[PDB]
Amino acid sequence: TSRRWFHPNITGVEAENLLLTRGVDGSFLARPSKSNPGDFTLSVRRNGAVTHIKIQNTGDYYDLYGGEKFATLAELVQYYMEHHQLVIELKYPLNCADPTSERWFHGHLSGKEAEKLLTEKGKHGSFLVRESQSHPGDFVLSVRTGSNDGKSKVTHVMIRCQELKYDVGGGERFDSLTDLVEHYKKNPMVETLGTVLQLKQPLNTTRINAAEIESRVRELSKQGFWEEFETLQQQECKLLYSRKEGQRQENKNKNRYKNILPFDHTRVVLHDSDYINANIIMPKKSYIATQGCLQNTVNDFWRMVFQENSRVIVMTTKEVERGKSKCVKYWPDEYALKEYGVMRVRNVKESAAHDYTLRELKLSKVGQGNTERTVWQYHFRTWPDHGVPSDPGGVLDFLEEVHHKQESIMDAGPVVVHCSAGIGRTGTFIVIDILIDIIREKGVDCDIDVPKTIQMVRSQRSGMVQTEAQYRFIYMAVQHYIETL
Ligand SMILES: Nc1nc(N2CCC3(CC2)Cc2ncccc2[C@H]3N)cnc1Sc1ccnc(N)c1Cl
Repeated sequence: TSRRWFHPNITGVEAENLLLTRGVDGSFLARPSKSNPGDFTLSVRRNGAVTHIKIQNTGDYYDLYGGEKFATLAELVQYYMEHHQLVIELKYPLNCADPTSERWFHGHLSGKEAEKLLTEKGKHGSFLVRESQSHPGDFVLSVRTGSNDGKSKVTHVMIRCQELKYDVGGGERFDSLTDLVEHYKKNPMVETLGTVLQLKQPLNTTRINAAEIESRVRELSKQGFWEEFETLQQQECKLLYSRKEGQRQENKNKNRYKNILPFDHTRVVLHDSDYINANIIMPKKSYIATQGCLQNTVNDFWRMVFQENSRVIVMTTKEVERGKSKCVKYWPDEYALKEYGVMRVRNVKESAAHDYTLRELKLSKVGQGNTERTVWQYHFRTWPDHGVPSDPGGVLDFLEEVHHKQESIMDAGPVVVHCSAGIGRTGTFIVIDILIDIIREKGVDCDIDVPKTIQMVRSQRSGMVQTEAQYRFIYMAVQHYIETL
């Protein structure tokens, strides 16, 4: 679908005027808050007037004031538009023409730099659009078709801006670069002598050699970080997979947050009553991304760990933060034995480090003493209440220990990771782990692609990695890991 209802570069005044002049009753857009940076604003028109509704994100979920909690703004907007009541109606998305957040748009990039990138990083059908230095307000579409043999080339197409409309010198005049690019992706320009200018994929400029991380971070820090993140966010509209199972009446009470649900195609199905709010994550270590246990899902959590042959649990929340319950205690006190339905757990021993507690747990099925296995619970305890850690050292040291534990156990199943909703902190830990894993195996001369890896994880559980602050912290963690090798 589209995410054109998000306006990245708009003020609250510009939004009102846009809704009052170019919209009607039931029209809406979403945008950054200017008065609460890191937060967002749903701007709706009702009775010839505009209401601004605050969306908070502190790292766990998108909290809509007077509404529900959501994994993504796209899942939020799909929920309300599919009247699934906010009464205030989201009827008519008001579309953004600003190309800032398209994968293929490179703003004030030179034709020199453009041609280097396309030559080095481009393949057949790689394209980009950039501002023209020559013709202020115009753009250049550059497309590669096919490094020594001249079997490939770069064609440059001038895009004219005339009275707010865009064209390639003839044919249709479009209201936005996006319209122009979508048209010629569907109906490719052909050259006099036969060459088809296939716009097959945006040029990849996010993949870097690992050694260049410090360099890429310095570039992103002068602001490139915000551009790259909001471009990733715009791609979330491709990940609106079904979560039907999590919406069944008998499964509603098993979700910590009603509208933060596992995708059907990657959910953990419990065999031998089949449902848990948990997804398999495959990047080679694999993972289970899940929520903090509720009182009524502790039994299901242990059925999942047993079934999946999980030998390591990563908990990235306290039980209680800012006086709110994030996760029920699902482990026995040290030396104690508990039964959780058909699953029996002994807490064999706890060891405390600064940033974490390790609990050595023995898990078996009641009735069958031969089913016993050790499950190691790494409980990270120093994650801040607001934002992300100032230093990644504690998280990297933690993950290094988790990695060694997992590697030490023959045929260990996926690593269980959870926070509250199991999308923000959980996503952040899992993406750091996957990226470091690559560098650990394939060495400092390997390619990493942070947004590609996040998009791949977000295809398996909604909204994995919640904030720009987490996105920055992932880059910082990968940089620190590279700097100490
Ligand atoms: N986060 C992403 N960033 C980019 N860059 C960086 C940001 C800009 C587009 C190019 C550069 C720019 N420069 C100036 C102004 C505005 C802008 C942005 N539009 C491209 N794609 C993604 S998402 C992505 C990547 C890799 N793989 C998959 N699967 C996915 Cl979804």
